[PDB]
Amino acid sequence: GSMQIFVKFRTGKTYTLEVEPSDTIENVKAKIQDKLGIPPDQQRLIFAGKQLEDGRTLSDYNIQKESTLHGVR
Repeated sequence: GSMQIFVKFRTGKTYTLEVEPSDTIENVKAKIQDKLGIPPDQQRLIFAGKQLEDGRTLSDYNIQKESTLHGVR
C-alpha cells in the first residue's frame, strides 16, 4: 500500500512524499534524495520529538497518512 506524508524542513518548506508502511527509514531517506536532491548522509528525520532510526520502519513509529517529518541536514 501507499500513503502521503509531509517532510518539513527548518526553513518552513514542507514537501509531500509518497511512502509505504513497510518502508525503512533509510528507504524514506532515499525518496527524499530523489525528490529534493539531499543525499541520505546529510539527512536526519524526526517525528514527534524522536529521531527515526534507519533500520526501523514507518509502521514501527506509528506514522499515519498526512503525518509530518522534520528533517535536519
